[PDB]
Amino acid sequence: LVHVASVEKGRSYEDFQKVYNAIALKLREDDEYDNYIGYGPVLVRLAWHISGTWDKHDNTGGSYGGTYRFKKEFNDPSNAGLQNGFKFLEPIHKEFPWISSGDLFSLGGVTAVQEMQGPKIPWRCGRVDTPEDTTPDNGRLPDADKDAGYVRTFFQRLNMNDREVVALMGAHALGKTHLKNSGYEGPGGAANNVFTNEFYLNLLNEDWKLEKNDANNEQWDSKSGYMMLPTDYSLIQDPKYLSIVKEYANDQDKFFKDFSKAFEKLLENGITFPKDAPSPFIFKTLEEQGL
Ligand code: HEM
Ligand SMILES: [K+]
Repeated sequence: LVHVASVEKGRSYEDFQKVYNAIALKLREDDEYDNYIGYGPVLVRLAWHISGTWDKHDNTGGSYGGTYRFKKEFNDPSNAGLQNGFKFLEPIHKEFPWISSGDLFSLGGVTAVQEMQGPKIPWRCGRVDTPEDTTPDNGRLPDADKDAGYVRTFFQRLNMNDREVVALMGAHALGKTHLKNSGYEGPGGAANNVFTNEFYLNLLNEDWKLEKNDANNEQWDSKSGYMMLPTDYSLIQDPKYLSIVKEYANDQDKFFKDFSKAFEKLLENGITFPKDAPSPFIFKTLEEQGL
């Protein structure tokens, strides 16, 4: 399988900035979602989920094909709750029907991150919608009740090393877990719709208590009222992951640069960008544009 990036015919930077702006304005407007958290977090998750089905071994899955739009994928148990981000984006796609699905799902995550004060994430267009049959089977997304070895191993399938895994996990500072969705409940910090290194700080500074939740699943609960999944907790159990946690707890910039590189890589996995392809775009946030 080779998936070559193909620019939406005759669209340029300016065209994409517009899609961005549309997402951004809508994020601003629909702020009541999930008790005032907003749709930022769910979009980040959407982008990650359409991208994590990737398999470095045969090149199946990944964001290119926009397969999330098909039933098999959309109904994946691991994607429970993502339907809210889809619906959010739907009117957007209607406004700009020439964008591919993969491009839109991915752009929304980038947009989400940046509007939430995160770092700038360079983004590339060119994903192409593929047929129903290119839809990966369910089961390629990770489980939350495991440990550091699982995480290490899981992530390797995506070509991500230790440093990338830890940077990527910091997105867990955002949003929260929802019982009806994954059998987990609670946020992991206080700033859950602003992008920061909070995840790392919480992991190192709170006093976590293992407990079983209403769904009969274990989770690490803190006095402050926050939670961490076993997989999140595992970053402090592994000696190699811990030193990285500590690095990010200490320097938000390092965290931002690393996250940026990794998120882009995650969203570009499985895609071949030809030689003449435009460079990656760096979108202006609403604020940078005075909108
Ligand atoms: C071991 C790896 C991962 C596991 C097991 C995992 C599992 C989960 C779980 C169980 C939830 C809660 C879903 C719900 O009930 O609504 C979730 C939430 C979240 N996931 Fe992950 N995740 C991991 C990797 C990542 C990464 C790499 C990203 C992005 C870079 C991320 C982004 C998030 C976000 C932003 C939310 C909050 C969603 C919301 O507030 O609706 N996770 N994760
Ligand atoms: K969270």
